[PDB]
Amino acid sequence: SHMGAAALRSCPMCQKEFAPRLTQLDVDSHLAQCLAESTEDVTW
Ligand SMILES: [Zn+2]
Repeated sequence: SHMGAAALRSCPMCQKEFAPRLTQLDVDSHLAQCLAESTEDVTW
């Protein structure tokens, strides 16, 4: 599947950039907390 298993180097959910020191596990770590928050309506 195309839109199934992929790997990103940043967080397009909150427009965040992952540092170079971070590992594959780190990226997924935040990717889970980001989607877990479901807060994509930041109006500040
Ligand atoms: Zn995020």
